[PDB]
Amino acid sequence: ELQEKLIAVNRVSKTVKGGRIFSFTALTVVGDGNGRVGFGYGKAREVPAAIQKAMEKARRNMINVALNNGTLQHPVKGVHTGSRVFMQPASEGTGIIAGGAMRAVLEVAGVHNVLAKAYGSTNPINVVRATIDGLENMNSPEMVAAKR
RNA sequence: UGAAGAGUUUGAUCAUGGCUCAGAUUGAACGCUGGCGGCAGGCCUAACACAUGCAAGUCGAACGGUCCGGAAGAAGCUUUCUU
Repeated sequence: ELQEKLIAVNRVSKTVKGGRIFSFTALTVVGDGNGRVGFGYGKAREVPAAIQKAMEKARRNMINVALNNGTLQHPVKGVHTGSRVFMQPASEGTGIIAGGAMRAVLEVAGVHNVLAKAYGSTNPINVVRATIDGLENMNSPEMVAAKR
């Protein structure tokens, strides 16, 4: 069934009036591997409490990547905040060559081969979004033909 | 078939910006730590000054002598001497 992947976890600390309250954050990637992905980022006092809460949010917000022979349709360049992400399809026998933040989202996405890179800001939280955003702008011939 | 950087300016944030960190190479070394074996390699600093040996000779089917070697003579032997 659905498969999860922990991108990264941050301690996170804020100076609240009365002392220091700690709240852990966590980036999770839920995906079956045949065309669906899900990014979640929830907070919690405990690490596991955030991990679980994150996976729940990731499964609530999923997208459908139109995979084609273990690859993507056309190249895309998503630009979230200061961060930037680019994607480019590649023939078989290539391998998911990209950042851990993107690869983890691509592996579960079902993508078998793809070339990518991060530009501008490289924030792990901003790159994942730019990644899922680019996976949305993705279109197929049937879509471009039907929508036209 | 080809592209994942990070740390440091704030009380905190973003932007700008310089510095800095692990990579490969160099006819080297010093500091402290030594067993062995293959292969490879050695003044990257004063073209600073240099002891000593060595770094080009070979031809007599070009021509007269000396040195080294062999053979044959005048002699009973030796000296000497000739071809």
